[PDB]
Amino acid sequence: MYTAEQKARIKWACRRGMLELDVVIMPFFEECFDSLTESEQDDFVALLESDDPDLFAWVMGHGRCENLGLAAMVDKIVAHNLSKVRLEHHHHHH
Repeated sequence: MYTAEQKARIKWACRRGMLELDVVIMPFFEECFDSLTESEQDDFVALLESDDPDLFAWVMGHGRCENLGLAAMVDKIVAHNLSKVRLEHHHHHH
């Protein structure tokens, strides 16, 4: 299940012009990988070759994602972020 080779593809893809996305993927994958199955990971890696405009809006709480396969892993990401927000809040907006 999965390869370090595949992980390298992720490393190149998370690198956007905004650090917020890269920082919630690079070390988060280390943790979330334990909770992510190949089926989830496939759809995740499929996304990584593009950007996440609508998905970014899910993080801001105003997005649209019809394929809940994508939204599923986003929800799993958000759940981890929520504890940061409740702890010492966040920096981006509010």
